[PDB]
Amino acid sequence: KEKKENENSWCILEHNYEDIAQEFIDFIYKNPTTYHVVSFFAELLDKHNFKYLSEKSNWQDSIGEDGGKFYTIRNGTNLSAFILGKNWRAEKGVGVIGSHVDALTVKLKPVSFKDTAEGYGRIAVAPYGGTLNELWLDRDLGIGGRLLYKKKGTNEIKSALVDSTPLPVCRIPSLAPHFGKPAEGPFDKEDQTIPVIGFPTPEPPTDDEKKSPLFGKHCIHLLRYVAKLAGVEVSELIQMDLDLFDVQKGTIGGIGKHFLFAPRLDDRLCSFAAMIALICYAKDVNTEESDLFSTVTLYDNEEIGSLTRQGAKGGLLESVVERSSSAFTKKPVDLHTVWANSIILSADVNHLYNPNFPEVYLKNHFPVPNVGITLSLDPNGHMATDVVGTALVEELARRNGDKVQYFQIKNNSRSGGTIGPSLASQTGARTIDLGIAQLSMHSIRAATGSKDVGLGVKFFNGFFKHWRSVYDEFG
Amino acid sequence: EEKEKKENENSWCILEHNYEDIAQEFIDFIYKNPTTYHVVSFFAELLDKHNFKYLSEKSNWQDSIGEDGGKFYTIRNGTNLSAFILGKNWRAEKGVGVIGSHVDALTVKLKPVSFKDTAEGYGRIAVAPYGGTLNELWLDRDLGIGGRLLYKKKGTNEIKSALVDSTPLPVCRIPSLAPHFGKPAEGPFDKEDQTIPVIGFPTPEPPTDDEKKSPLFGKHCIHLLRYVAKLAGVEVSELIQMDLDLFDVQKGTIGGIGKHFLFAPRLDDRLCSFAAMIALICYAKDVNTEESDLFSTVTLYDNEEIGSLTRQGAKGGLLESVVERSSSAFTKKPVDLHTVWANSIILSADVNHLYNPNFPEVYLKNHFPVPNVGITLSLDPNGHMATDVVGTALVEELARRNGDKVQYFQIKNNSRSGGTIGPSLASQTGARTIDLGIAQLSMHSIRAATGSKDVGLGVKFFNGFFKHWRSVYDEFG
Amino acid sequence: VNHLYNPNFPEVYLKNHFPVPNVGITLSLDPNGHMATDVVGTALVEELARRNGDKVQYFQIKNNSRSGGTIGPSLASQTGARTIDLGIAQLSMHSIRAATGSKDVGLGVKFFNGFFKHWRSVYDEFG
Ligand SMILES: C[As](C)(=O)[O-]
Ligand SMILES: C[As](C)(=O)[O-]
Ligand SMILES: C[As](C)(=O)[O-]
Ligand SMILES: C[As](C)(=O)[O-]
Ligand SMILES: C[As](C)(=O)[O-]
Ligand SMILES: [Zn+2]
Ligand SMILES: [Zn+2]
Ligand SMILES: [Zn+2]
Ligand SMILES: [Zn+2]
Repeated sequence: KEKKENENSWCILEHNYEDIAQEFIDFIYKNPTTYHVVSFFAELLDKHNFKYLSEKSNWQDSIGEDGGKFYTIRNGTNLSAFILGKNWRAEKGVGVIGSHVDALTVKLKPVSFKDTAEGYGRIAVAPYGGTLNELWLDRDLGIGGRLLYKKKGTNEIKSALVDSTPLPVCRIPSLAPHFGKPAEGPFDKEDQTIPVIGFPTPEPPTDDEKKSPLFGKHCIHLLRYVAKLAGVEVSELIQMDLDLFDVQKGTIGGIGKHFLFAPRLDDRLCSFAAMIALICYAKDVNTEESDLFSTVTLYDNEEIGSLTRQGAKGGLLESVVERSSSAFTKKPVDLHTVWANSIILSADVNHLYNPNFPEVYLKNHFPVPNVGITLSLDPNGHMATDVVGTALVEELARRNGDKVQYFQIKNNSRSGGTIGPSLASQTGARTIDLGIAQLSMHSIRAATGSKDVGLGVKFFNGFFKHWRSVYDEFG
Repeated sequence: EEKEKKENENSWCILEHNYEDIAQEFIDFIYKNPTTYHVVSFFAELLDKHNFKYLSEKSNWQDSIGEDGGKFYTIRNGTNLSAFILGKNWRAEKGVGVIGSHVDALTVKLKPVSFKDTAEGYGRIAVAPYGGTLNELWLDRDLGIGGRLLYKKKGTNEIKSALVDSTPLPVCRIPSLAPHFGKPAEGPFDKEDQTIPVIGFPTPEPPTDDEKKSPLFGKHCIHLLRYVAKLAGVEVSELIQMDLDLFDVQKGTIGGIGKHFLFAPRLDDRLCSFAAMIALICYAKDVNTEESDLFSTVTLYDNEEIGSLTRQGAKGGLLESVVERSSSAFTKKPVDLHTVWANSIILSADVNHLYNPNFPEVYLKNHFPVPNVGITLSLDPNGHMATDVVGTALVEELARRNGDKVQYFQIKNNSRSGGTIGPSLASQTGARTIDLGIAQLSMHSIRAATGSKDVGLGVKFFNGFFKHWRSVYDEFG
Repeated sequence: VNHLYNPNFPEVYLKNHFPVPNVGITLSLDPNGHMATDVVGTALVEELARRNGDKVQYFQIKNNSRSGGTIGPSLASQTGARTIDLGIAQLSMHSIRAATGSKDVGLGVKFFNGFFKHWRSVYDEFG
């Protein structure tokens, strides 16, 4: 009864879109940084019997003839989960959803220390992508991310995740418009959009605290705070990679509750939907009987162009498929044949029609809320989508009872790029760019349809179930 | 029971050095009372609980105030409130101790006709800015709806009003354009065509014959009228008119790594209004009006953000009216109001500007305040503030006596100043008027900041003002 | 090579994130992908330096400035391996005649020699 109720809410089997929307909101709120997001999905995969495999060891002794359910992680921010059926062969190919788990944020600088300014404590930070604009002003900002530490009297460097939520430790204060021209944006990202962390009154550093490699690089108040959050000493902190982020919890909104308002939708929205879809699909997959290879791979650094080891161009997908297939058959695998028979969904959020800016949306080529997944189409290589991929997705949706929408830019407009073209050329596999549409992409707080999380999960679940069968129609 | 009563006084009136509780009450106050109508209603109910008697403006007060004086208040337009305490031994020569503040805040109003046609299925509402809103700070914020409905129950000729509030439901949002689209996504944005709140995306009941009998049918979307009617507990047909705000529903919070800050919407000037009213109530607890020789008031105005020239603003004269009517009813003999006002002190209590360390070039050295220190005097030699040398000296003397700290704000010579009600009240009364307030960051933002101790420190200062202004002003004679 | 502080152009250098002459190797840090350096790489080099007796400096651009890109991101992407962008800092990069510290060549050799001797042992502490 409880297991049947959980399957209905998570996998939208009983037509319940409210619960999955709430779980997405909870997920975003409880996992503010990329590190937290990858850790969330790792814990989720563990609970559904996926086995963690380390990149640093050869997989031949871990994967055998029976295949199974597995995942791996690179850099703590790039994760690939996969299901390998016992009866898989090269000609079956791979069914891939590729998304990104990085989101626009603000990073503490390597030295965050700033002199007090008339008593005000501030921290030196840097934008990750196009942040530190007017939308980041006057927002409640928490602090969180990865601390590296070394326990006193040991040599090993370990990792801890920290999160100030619900405490907003800082805020970037707008200047009152009373002052005139100085209060008009845009504002200088180095000199003007600086987080204000406190205003301390009249303990100084102890001799132990000074033994920290981070002493002098960050304010002692800050060091003590993150040390307390992680349950370690200040002296033990060696380094850190911390974000500032909006601590305003997401919510269902609109007068008819048609919307979901939440931070960091790009692209944790599709990443969540694809991952939940994989878990739902995996519940009814017996890997002893399956002839398929399925994966969701989640990348870092897409917002800065994907050219890092943990981004799409770093090749985790390709490595996973090569290592899995070599261990699985213990014999030479034709990876060119594998990728020639594969489909990659490059699942990245696209743009909902904004009725206040009709002039930038292409007629007949914009999505609306609460309908279904949106294909991203572009004739100049910004998206990897082609005629066969469009037809495949439309065929798949007709079979599974999903609706499909279009996005394409106006000829006089401008397009962003996704990981899709990178994945397509790296593998040689047909790649389809699509995703869950949203308003206000790259704002500190964005919006999508309240049913779109659930509709997304339904479509991706349908993909894993039927992509192979549908693609065989084209052969 | 008795210990809880002592602990309650200690929290609200900061008698045990407890600044955290009063900071939370302020946050709760802002969150639960999003519109000017709610704020005045909150204070009206607070005043009732501490034995202030409501007096209608519409009737003469000669029968309601007698020789013993007492604790009273009145309301104009539901948005302009004056509470006062009149002593049995008050005379014209004692004057009046006034704190004047404003309860209006920058907001977004629904237009008289909010109805917009659906735009590719999107529901939107037609709105207008109240003061300098509908800018980039208003984009991508969770907006609730609330304010005053006017209604007429079926089978009656009584027009009555109800306050409504969607909180916690954000019914709409003003969506920014993604920067991917380029130049169209760069601000500033047109306040009529571009910053329009998106309220829904409905899917496929039509209006009934009874709903069509509403005066507001056709003026607002049927979904909206249904919603506000359900909140008010009335029928759509009964709705006569409405005056509704859009506002940030994000609840305020204590913040900063050492909890030195308070982040909240609509601080200008509900921050000083709250602190002054609580100070009045705290002071009032230990005042026997049968023995007191004082006349004390907090008067809260509307429309200060639009220049105060309305009947419910400072230029409408509620203060002057209250003092004239009360004193006439009190003595039942000729009161010389010119002597009254010549012996009075008016604190024009309005928030001023905390030093912002990221814009040092706009703050005057030695003339800016910092958080968690105390009240800030607003000084200006060109008439933007009413503060003069004697008023500065009075406040500094008051503070030294009561153990408060005082800060300064004045603009740089190459900068520009806001204007408060202070000059208006000074001119209208002829009384010495002192502009001061609790300083804040990001005034006119949708979400501002002040110090976490500053609510309590304001209450403390204003309480000392009521206790000691008369004695201190007597030093200057 | 990365950029030594030029005292005639203070306005383009980020406080606490510039190197000076004759101290040691300089880490190139950038949160927008111009360099491959990450938090673990930073900690590795600092650990390695502490063990070998080398000094480490930082370079990162101001938020309102501009960055060059190195081969680092390419090598990290092509291999999948953790990559650390660093170098010996110089003045007047891309001039026909540039400048560095007179000790910096030797200090560079000493640091790189320490890397080959000890990188495996130090990186094992992160495992
Ligand atoms: C004119 As400015 C740099 O204060 O936005
Ligand atoms: C670089 As993108 C398509 O995630 O805005
Ligand atoms: C460039 As515009 C008028 O869309 O802010
Ligand atoms: C017009 As004002 C002094 O309340 O910003
Ligand atoms: C392209 As370069 C970092 O060698 O100046
Ligand atoms: Zn993006
Ligand atoms: Zn994206
Ligand atoms: Zn104002
Ligand atoms: Zn004001």
